Amino acid sequence: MSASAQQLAEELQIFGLDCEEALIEKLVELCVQYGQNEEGMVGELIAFCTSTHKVGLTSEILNSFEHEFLSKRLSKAR
Repeated sequence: MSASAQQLAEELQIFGLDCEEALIEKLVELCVQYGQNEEGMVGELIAFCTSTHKVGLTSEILNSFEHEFLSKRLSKAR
């Protein structure tokens, strides 16, 4: 069951979040694993990209985003 990469990609184009399809699908995997809407996965990632100053994203940035924000607040682990 997917969160739909084509709906997530429409938000990345507003904020200038440069990703390939393999990095767009990485946030779809988080939306599906966490049971969470993509406006969180796109919106909270901007703060991380601002703090690193990076204009483009990597397989390392979207891997670290799980530990930088998502695992810190998870309700399923309580």
